[PDB]
Amino acid sequence: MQLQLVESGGGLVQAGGSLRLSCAASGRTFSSYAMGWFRQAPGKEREFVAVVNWSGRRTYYADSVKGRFTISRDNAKNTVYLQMNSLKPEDTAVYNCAAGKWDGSYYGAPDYWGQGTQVTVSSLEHHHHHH
Repeated sequence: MQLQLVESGGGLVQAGGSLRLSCAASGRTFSSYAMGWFRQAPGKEREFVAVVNWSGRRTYYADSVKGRFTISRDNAKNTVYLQMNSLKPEDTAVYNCAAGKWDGSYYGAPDYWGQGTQVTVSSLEHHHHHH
């Protein structure tokens, strides 16, 4: 059998806003795996955004999204969540949940990967203030 990841909770929100993401995990026991959120859309491949172990014992964050992103997961209810806070206009991308063996090598080739959840962050900070 395979590990089925179903991404959801994707939507549009303004720059400086926040959005909660979801991921329904089925197939293989994700409690035997570590899963990470990767993204792509503006000239991008699946880039390291965040990674979490099933326990929540280890959380890893990329400098682009660090301090303002957080991962969570209910192992009993088999559902993962991604708390996006203070979304910069650059974060407009489809986020794919990708699980398997985490090693150390930064060559981003996962064992399992999902469909992808399209999130948008409304650009233009707008504040001219004064000239």
